[PDB]
Amino acid sequence: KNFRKPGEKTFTQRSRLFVGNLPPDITEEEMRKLFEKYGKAGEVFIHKDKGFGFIRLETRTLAEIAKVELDNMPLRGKQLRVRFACHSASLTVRNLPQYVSNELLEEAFSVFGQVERAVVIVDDRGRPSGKGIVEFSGKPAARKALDRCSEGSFLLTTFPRPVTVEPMDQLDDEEGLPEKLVIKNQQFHKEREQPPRFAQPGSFEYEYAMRWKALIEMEKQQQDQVDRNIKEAREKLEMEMEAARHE
Amino acid sequence: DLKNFRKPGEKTFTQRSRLFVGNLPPDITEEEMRKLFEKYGKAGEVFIHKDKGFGFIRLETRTLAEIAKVELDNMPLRGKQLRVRFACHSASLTVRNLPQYVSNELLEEAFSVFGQVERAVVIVDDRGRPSGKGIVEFSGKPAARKALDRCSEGSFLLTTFPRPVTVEPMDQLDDEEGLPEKLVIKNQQFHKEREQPPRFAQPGSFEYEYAMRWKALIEMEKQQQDQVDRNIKEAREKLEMEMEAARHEHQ
Ligand SMILES: *CC(=O)N1CCN(S(=O)(=O)c2ccc(OC)cc2)[C@@H](C(=O)NCc2ccc(OC)cc2)C1
Repeated sequence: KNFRKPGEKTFTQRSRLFVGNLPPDITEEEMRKLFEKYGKAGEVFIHKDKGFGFIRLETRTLAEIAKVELDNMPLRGKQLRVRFACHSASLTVRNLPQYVSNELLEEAFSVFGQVERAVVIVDDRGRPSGKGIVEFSGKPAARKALDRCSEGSFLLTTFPRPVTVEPMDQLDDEEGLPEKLVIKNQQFHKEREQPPRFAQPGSFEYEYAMRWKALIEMEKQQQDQVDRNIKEAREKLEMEMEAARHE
Repeated sequence: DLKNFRKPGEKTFTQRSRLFVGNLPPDITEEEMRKLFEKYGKAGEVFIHKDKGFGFIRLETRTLAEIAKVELDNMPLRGKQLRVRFACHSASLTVRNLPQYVSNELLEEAFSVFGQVERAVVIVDDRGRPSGKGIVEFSGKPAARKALDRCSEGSFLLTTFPRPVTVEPMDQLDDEEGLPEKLVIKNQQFHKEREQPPRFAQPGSFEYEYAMRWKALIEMEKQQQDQVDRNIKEAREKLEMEMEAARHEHQ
């Protein structure tokens, strides 16, 4: 309803919807009139024959609503499939230095291409975790930044520690895996014979649960000591970095 | 276009559609609270600290609360700029090592044993396949304390596979609002750190040498961590094949 989150750019990849199971033909415009109620729409693409297309709505909010309202809707004789398109150009930035803001991160990565958003991630106290996100409008810009940031040392502040840039690992902690989408085969039925429950001493489960809990503890040991060598090696190198810059 | 649009799988009046309001004038009233937020539909519990100058109000959907939050933030009221925000969830848990064929519903049924579950989701990757991690948010922190304690002392099994889930406090990260420039104290130290714009270290320069050492250190970390990850993977898949054999040696 005119709603734009402060900072949000419009018609970014994050408000772009995939539309699947379309009926044969469907003019571009028809596609548009389905999404009429959900605001203006930029790019529209329908595929010749394979019955899918993309629509780019204005704000992410507008697209969420349109997503859950139109997902599965029948038209002629088939269920629409409507999901947020996979982002083609989102990057994880690691080891951000201190005094970096969303806007600095954006400015820095602007030299690689047009930036849809950049966010310095903060924990529940508001302190930056050291990771960021950078989403470009096009795959070419993220390829530039990926490549140039591995070959060279990209420095955001005077602190001589370069950020590490890798592709963003896109996880969905919102829709998840509805019971409707679980593969229901023989293994499914085997998993589901018993309901959730606590393993009881003397059962065959209990013996293996304890072995697993022990293994998880053997992983805590190993991993807690790597963390050891790692927090040491970094602190060593960061002192020398800070001392060096004393000039 | 309807107000009560609810993301599928979303209950009403959860912690996730509760907004906090700070910087209130001393003569704020509950009726004023509800009036500020009418428009954003039905309102549930409304609390107002009698004098710490904050309060909070349960809206019905996360969607309405996101619109209220943008519209009401920094609104002046009788001399004060209102600060409107989401709080971090008080009862939000991470579940590790999900067995296969687990759904959001199963995950929620399972954890509803410990208290009222607001939301449960099996995290799915970008090709739709379960990551093995999950989220469970309870309506109140004492439910999540119970789940933590009981899943730690005992072995909680969601299916027939004899692998208990690990349950720990979820690490709430904000990858949406982030760290906006306006929040940053722009003093002497800020400006010294910003002296050099973003740039690539050029060879023959005091940064260049140290950036390289860091890149080497990153590489060394990665290699070390890959050695652990592979050892872990081999050991997990050995015990997991034993578990599977043992579950067939029942069926
Ligand atoms: C807003 C938020 O998510 N918080 C508030 C602070 N806590 S905490 O880590 O300070 C903490 C408070 C209470 C507590 O036990 C009752 C344990 C820790 C946060 C947090 O992570 N809360 C989730 C949580 C943590 C532990 C337990 O049981 C021991 C339950 C729930 C972050």
